[PDB]
Amino acid sequence: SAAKQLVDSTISGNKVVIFSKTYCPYCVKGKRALEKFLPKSKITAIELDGRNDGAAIQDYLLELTGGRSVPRVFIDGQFIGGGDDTDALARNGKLEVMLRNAGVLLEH
Repeated sequence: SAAKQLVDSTISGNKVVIFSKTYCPYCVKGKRALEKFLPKSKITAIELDGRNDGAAIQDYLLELTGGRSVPRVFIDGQFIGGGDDTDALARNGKLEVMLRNAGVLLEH
């Protein structure tokens, strides 16, 4: 499907991806957590607002990750969680480990 191809190619083509929408406290937390460590140029955020294929994309996210809700966060093409997991990983140090292993965060 168009949605499957869009999602698959976005996560394969970009090292850090977050699917998001405006009305989403966990999306805000997720983007903030990533931006704590990464320049915006290294974060690929796909917002569903204003799209006409939002439901199709979320349906495919259900197939791929086990849930429809945003946010859905991927590192190196792999699902790492939905809100508010990204914030937890940020706060317990594990997100930085993941980002370093993926080569988008240097040791400081």
